[PDB]
Amino acid sequence: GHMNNLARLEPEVLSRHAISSEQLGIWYIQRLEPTCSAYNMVVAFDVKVNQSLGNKPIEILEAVMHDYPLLRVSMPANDQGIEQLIWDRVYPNIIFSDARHIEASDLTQLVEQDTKQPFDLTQPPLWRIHCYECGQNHYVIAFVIHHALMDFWSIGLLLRDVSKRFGLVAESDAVNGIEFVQYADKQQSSVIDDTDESLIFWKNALKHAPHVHSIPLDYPRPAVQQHKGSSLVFRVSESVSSGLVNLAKDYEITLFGLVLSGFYVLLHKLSNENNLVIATPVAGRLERSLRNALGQFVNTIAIHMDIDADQTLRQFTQQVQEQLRQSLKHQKIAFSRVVEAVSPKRDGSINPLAQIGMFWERLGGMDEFKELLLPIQTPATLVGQDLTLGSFPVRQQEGQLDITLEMGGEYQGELVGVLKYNTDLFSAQSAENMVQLLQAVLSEMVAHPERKIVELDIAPDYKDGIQFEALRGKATDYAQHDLFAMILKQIDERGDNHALTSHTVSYRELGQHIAGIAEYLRAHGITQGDRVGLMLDRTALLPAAILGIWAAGAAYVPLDPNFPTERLQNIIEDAEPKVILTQTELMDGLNVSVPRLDINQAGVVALEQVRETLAFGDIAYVMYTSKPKGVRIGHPSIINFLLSMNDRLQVTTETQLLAITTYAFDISILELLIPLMYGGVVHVCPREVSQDGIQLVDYLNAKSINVLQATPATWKMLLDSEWSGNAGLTALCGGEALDTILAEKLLGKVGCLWNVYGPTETTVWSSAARITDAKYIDLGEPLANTQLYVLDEQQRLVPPGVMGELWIGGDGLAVDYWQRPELTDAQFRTLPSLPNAGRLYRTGDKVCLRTDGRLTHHGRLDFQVKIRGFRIELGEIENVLKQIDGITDAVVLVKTTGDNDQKLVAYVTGQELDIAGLKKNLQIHLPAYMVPSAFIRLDEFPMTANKKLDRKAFPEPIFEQSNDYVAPRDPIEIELCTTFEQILSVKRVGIHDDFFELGGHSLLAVKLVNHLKKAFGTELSVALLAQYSTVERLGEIIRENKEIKPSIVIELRRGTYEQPLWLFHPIGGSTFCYMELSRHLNPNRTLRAIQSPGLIEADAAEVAIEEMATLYIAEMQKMQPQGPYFLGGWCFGGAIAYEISRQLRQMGQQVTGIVMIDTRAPIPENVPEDADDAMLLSWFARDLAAPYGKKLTIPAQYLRELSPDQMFDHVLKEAKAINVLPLDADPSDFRLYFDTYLANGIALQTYFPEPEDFPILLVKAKDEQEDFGESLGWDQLVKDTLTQVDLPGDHSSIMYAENVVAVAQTIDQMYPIP
Ligand SMILES: CCCCCCCCCCCCCC(=O)OC[C@H](COP(=O)([O-])O)OC(=O)CCCCCCCCCCCCC
Ligand SMILES: Nc1ncnc2c1ncn2[C@@H]1O[C@H](COP(=O)(O)O)[C@@H](O)[C@H]1O
Ligand SMILES: [Mg+2]
Ligand code: NI
Repeated sequence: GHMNNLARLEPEVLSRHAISSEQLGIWYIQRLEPTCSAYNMVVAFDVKVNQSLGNKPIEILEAVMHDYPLLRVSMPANDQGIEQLIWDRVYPNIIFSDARHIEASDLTQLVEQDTKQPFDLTQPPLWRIHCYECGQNHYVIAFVIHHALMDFWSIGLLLRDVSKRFGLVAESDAVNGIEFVQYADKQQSSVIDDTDESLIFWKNALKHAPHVHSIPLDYPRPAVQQHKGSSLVFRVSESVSSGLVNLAKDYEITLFGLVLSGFYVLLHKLSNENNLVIATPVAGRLERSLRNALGQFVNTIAIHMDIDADQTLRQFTQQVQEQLRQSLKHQKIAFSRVVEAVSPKRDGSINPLAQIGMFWERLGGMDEFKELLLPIQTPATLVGQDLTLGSFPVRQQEGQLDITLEMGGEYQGELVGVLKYNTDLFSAQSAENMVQLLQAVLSEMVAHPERKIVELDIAPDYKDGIQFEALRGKATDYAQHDLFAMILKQIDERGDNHALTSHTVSYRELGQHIAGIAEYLRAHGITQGDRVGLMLDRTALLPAAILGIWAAGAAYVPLDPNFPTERLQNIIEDAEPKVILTQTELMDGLNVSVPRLDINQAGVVALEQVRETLAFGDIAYVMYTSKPKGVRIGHPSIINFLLSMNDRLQVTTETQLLAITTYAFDISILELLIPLMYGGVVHVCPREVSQDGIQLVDYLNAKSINVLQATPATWKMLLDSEWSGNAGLTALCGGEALDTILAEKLLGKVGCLWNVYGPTETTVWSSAARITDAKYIDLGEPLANTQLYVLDEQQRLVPPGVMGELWIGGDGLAVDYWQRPELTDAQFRTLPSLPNAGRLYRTGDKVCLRTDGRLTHHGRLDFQVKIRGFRIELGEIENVLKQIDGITDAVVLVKTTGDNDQKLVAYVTGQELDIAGLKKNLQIHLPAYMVPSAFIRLDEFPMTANKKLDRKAFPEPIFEQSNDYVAPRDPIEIELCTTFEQILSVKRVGIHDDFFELGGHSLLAVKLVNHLKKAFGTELSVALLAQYSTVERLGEIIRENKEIKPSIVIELRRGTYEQPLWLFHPIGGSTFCYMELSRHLNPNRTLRAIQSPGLIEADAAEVAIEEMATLYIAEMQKMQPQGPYFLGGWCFGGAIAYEISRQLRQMGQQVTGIVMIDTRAPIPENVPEDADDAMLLSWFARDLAAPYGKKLTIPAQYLRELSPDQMFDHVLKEAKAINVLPLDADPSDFRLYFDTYLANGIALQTYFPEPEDFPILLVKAKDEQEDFGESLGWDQLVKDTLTQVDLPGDHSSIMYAENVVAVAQTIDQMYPIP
């Protein structure tokens, strides 16, 4: 053993101190997430020794521990505060392991693993040393200090002092290792009132600062931050580094000033937000008396820049330097204090106020060590007589924020930096991107110093004219091919084989039907260029009609008969068709001034006889979409589309496609034609079957389909039926976003799955993704002769990792919007930015260009996904809901409320649901900012005629503004409430009020938790309180826990006066009736109330009052062993007080007085009427709810009709339904209440004390209708010493807020305290 001669001894505390406010925040984070290593400071060395080193290391270590008290510090959390304890002695935590067998690559990983082991800041030491034997006289030494204990400036002082001790440097400055606790103490004897001019500065600085930054993430953000992260080391070139130095001097700014400005500009371009908040450390060592002190002095300041893209870099950089200069005036105010004052919404998913940092450190005086402290390895050594030090870089302090930029170092003319990134949010490829973008910003800054921020472009020199070569589609001549010729060829070749299946039509028969329809049309006025309305049912004539209309030279305009007549009529108005091809039934359905042809009258004609006359025209169809927008599509688009689709689907003679989509939706083009291009079979699915889950499942298992295309809706319908899947099926899902849940479900049921995307204006689909893993969904890669561009609002190309608007170019563009040329000219453009792109369609889709060539969809621009600044990943919320058992489908929308405020609304459908528990579920899987403010259940989500979700149709939500007040309903909620009220100084806390929203803040939480694990006697944590911030939610957690029984004593108020007032429970056993009283009593008096054991442990309620009283007096005396006692109670509690007084005086104790609030004297006359079990249960139900001002009337006669077990269930169900029992109350819990009621009843019936003269304040409820005498009987027990006051109220309401104030004040006037 390497510590054989150090020896372990028993440490004792020398002195207690405060923690500085600079330590409080880091301490709290460590206590909030115990496995956090993000504040493990590491400095490590390659150490070669000589024989002469000897035992000097232990000798020196022991000397250093003696010299600097700070190293023997612990930070335990105690009563009403966190403490800094200096121990006389600490056993050093030195770990020595054999690494002689470990390759150098692995050794680094190992040291990084080892140093991340988390500290408990309450068990010393808060530092440790890791040694590795690498070879003989060859070691790696890693020193690890928790940042709560000291800062890097301190590390420097130690490094230099300890180096001198080992004889590595000649000189060392004096180090002070005791000043910090003094500094801590003098600090926490000071206020920082909310009037402090610096505190006001930060509130103003940060008031309008966003909740969370809008950089797009790679992953979905965890509900609770786990501080996992990684680091990327990079260097800025000598050219660009020198440039920066000079540019800074060519302005009036710090180098740091410059680079920070660079950083903001980067985040501006990355997130496209103009409000940005970056956090920077400050040394916090202005007082020179501190410049040699070991300690944690570093404060964080949150700089909040407003970016004006119109600013020149020069103007803007200076604007930063200035604000930075102002902010440094107010660095004295701790970040924890700023967070307290600003009071942002607490959210366990992010750091408050700021999630991006920039550290700039150079640290002078460390001249010999400068290269030994870089993030990169250097040949630099320190040679001493006994040993040599060498560079050993290890990744350290990862996970603090979302992103932290760490800079200040320089090496061989190059600025050295470390990009730190949270690995739960960002991929490594994204980090590299960020570094590359950062590099680009600094270059373009020294290049073009006078340029306007907006005109500055970070994005890669896309020399090819494309952002990635993926986003450009394979070049062919598909758009030149003849579609008609292919189908004609198949008609010759395939012969009498099947073609359509509705009454099966052969290819030969199909040719006849095309001829016959085309000829019929020709005969009745139709020519090339005309437009034919097409109003048909899903028969075998449908595809024949399309091809017939085409062969006649005409274009068809879909008029689906299932669409609303006024919708059909609007299209017909706009499209102005020459005729409408329809069937016999439908001829005079529409009231339109447009001729109609019964397609059933078209004959069959031999194709041979009319082939010369058959040609396609230029236009294929006019398809309408969301005034009416008819998109005109030409045949070269369509043939380009179909051929490009065959490339993927590999359509063959044995292909068999179930066509289900309306021909009034362009994607039907694929389903109706592409088998006919290759000899396969189109199955025209009848509308009824496509809209009926089981009926569709049936037609699938039967007719042996191997290709199916549909929108998500149909797939969901299919899965919601008992569909066994089809492992040969090729599936296409398009038209709407494929969420990860459907994807993982589809994948397990289908052979091949395609996500397929495209607007109508670029011909069915433009791109397609072969989906293989649900966690990776995107818009795929382009079809042939198609190009995809992601542009900003300036129609410039975006940098990778940035969101923009998708634009599409290629052979797929529409001809135009039908007779809407202004619109066409606005939507179909060439762009100066893309001069080789040609004509482009502008989708109005929000698409993120990934660091990958991947396009991920984020849905439109007309749809608001912004709230309070930051933006919402609506799909991530939806994904969670769907995973909840019961929920079948969910849609989350952003909606506006009253004063231009936006809130999340979640719509759900499902078999059986409990809206109540939904919010609690989401709370523990999403960030706070992504939790919906409203849950609306629907039977079915509204669809479009296309079978997509019709978001515009979802009902507008109605928000509950304030949270409804609800009084605590059980002993746990009762204590929790009192505890909240007291700590927050809030007069009255409801069980749905949230700790932090009531004014709570992080240091208070620690107090609260400390108060609780005394009051409950178990280990509660600040994480629990963080995640469960309401009495209700927290009550649940505590309650579920079988290892925690409360005390029968509740402190309602700790006052200053010596003497407590003790209150005793009424018949029910609870102390709720005293809560409101306690709020109006003079707060200088301590109040304690006792509840029955019976409410906590089973069969524990006492049944004789005399025994009850003894038990309670013992409980009392543990807190108040002597003095004269002050007792009282409402109702039965008064009688308990009477008997307690009797026993107290038999013990020689004095009783100052008894408060009785409408107590009926314990005399025979006042005993209740005899009740059967039903009546007792009826009474209990009444008395249970009365304290809450609620009337719960359960007639004994109703109860007698039921069996006993049915009775208790009935009362329980009824009590819960008016909210006077917690929602999770088992029958077990209910028997606890009822049994206590029964016990106290029996006690009442057997208690009849002899007369006795105690000083009694009898407060009579002067409005109670039941008669018990002027004195409620007390004149028979107490003659001379009874003071009676009659006050407004009845026996119950006397204790209600309106009436109980006068009760409280009667007491305070009668039993005064200074
Ligand atoms: C957090 C502050 C604490 C300050 C403590 C002062 C430095 C004390 C370093 C103590 C390391 C103890 C390791 C040890 O006892 O092993 C002796 C080892 C040979 O062991 P063995 O194989 O004979 O059993 O032989 C060796 O491995 C010797 C290695 C010596 C390394 C000296 C490092 C000098 C640089 C100081 C930098 C301080 C930075 C904060
Ligand atoms: N696979 C897909 N993923 C996401 N959005 C899609 C997909 N396919 C189509 N869309 C959207 O659906 C729109 C159709 O236009 P509209 O009929 O006006 O809703 C397109 O412009 C796209 O925004
Ligand atoms: Mg569309
Ligand atoms: Ni050892």
